[PDB]
Amino acid sequence: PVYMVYVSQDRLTPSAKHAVAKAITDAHRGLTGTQHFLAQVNFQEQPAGNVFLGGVQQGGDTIFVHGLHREGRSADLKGQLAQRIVDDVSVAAEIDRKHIWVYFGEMPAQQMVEYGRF
Amino acid sequence: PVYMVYVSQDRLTPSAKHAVAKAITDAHRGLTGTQHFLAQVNFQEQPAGNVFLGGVQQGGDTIFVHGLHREGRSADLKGQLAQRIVDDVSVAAEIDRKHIWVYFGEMPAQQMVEYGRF
Amino acid sequence: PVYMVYVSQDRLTPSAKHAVAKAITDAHRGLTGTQHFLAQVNFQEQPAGNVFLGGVQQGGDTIFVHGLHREGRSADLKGQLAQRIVDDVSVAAEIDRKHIWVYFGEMPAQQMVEYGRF
Repeated sequence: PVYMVYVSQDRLTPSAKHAVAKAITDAHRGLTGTQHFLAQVNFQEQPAGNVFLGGVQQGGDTIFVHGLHREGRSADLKGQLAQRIVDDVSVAAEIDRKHIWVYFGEMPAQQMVEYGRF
Repeated sequence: PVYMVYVSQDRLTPSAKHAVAKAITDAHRGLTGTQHFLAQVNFQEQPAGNVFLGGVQQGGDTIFVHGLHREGRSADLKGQLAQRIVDDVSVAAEIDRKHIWVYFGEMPAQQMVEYGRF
Repeated sequence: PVYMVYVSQDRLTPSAKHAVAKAITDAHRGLTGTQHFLAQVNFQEQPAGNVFLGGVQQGGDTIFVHGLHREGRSADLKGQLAQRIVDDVSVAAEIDRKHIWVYFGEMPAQQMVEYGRF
């Protein structure tokens, strides 16, 4: 998979970035088998105030996780995975769960090339 | 929904960022009912010159709006929504309509978690 | 199409950015016909160390190309396109092929508005 992680600049220390990457990676690994290859977590930082909810400028604690997945997993499994991401990122990023949005996009596995794939 | 908004650094003043977020949010709200919960607009700024069209470096006025939506809306409705976004962002960002690209991606609602959802 | 290109800050010189944009644009053009309109390549730079693979912080050479496409192309064609992108970006960005990830997302053409489309 690739997890694009949208966070405000400097909210995550180097240690926290590692912790959040671990939380997401371990979540994915925990809910998949040996078919799993490698999870990428790609942090995308922007200055605080670049997020608006209902038109209202936010203070910088929001995290949006956009997970790019292969097709085929059940709704129940994806639900468990999103839940685990919310729970574990909440701890790693030191934020209330309400600050976390998680969206999954699915693609045919054939058009997902990793580290020189298929 | 989540609207990722790709703009060049400093093109939008704080007031313009609010205006563009309002334009997008109001567009979505105007074409949905009470099932609508909350629209996120997430600005992603990069230095001018990071956009290439047909291999040609652009001057910084381009805006790409990547809207992440639930599945199920009609082609006609999505068309109206994209059109309204182009029209209203053109005004808010003080740019010619030609500078605006709008793409919508759709996901099963179940794998869209907002502010601690489903 | 829109190609979002996630790279580490300063890895690509202005000339290299042009070269990578050319590589991606020419790849798309080479595998499409006159129905093709215009390819956008949109560079998204972040400080080196914002990419984690299997929880391990990377040194900054990774490039993730997220291609946003219309629906309808064959698996074989998409495979050729991803392969060409990997090969040609490897040269343009002066990196080993292993550093390149390429994912394609597909949308109904009707909800892809370019430069004031449909």
